[PDB]
Amino acid sequence: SMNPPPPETSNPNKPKRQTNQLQYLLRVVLKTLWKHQFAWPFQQPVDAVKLNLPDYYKIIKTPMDMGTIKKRLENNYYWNAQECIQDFNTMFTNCYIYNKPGDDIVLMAEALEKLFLQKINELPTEE
Ligand SMILES: COC(=O)C[C@@H]1N=C(c2ccc(Cl)cc2)c2c(sc(C)c2C)-n2c(C)nnc21
Repeated sequence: SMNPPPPETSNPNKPKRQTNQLQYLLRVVLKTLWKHQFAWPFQQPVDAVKLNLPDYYKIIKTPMDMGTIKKRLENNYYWNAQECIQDFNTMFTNCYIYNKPGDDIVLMAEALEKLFLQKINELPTEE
C-alpha cells in the first residue's frame, strides 16, 4: 500500500501575495481550528497505509488537510482568501464524502466546520 505525495506547499511558479484577509485566515481561522480538541485527525494528510484505508485515495482525488493549509499560509502560498477557504472546504467535504453520517470523524469535522464558518463570517474587508 502507498500514500500519494502530499499536496504542494511551495511552488515558485505560483503567484502569491500577502493580504489582510490571508493574515486573518492564519491568525484567527487556522489558529482557532488547530487548537480545537477535534483537530488532530486533520493536522496532517490522511495516512491511508497506517489507517488501512486502501480505498481512501480512490474516492478522495483532491486530498486536503490543515497541516498543508498551515504550511501554505505560513509560506504565503496563496494569492487570495478564496483559495485558502476552498482548501478548508475541500478538507471538510472529503471527510463527509468518505465517511458515514454520525461517524465520530464526521462529528469532528462538523465541530471544526461550525467554528470555521463563524470565523469566516467576520473575514475583514480587503485593505
Ligand atoms: C474507517 O474510516 C476511517 O478510518 C476514516 C478516518 N477516520 C479517522 C478517525 C479519526 C478520529 C476518530 Cl474518533 C475516529 C476515526 C481518522 C482520520 S485521519 C486519522 C489520523 C484518523 C484516525 N480520517 C479523516 C481525516 N477522514 N477520514 C478519516
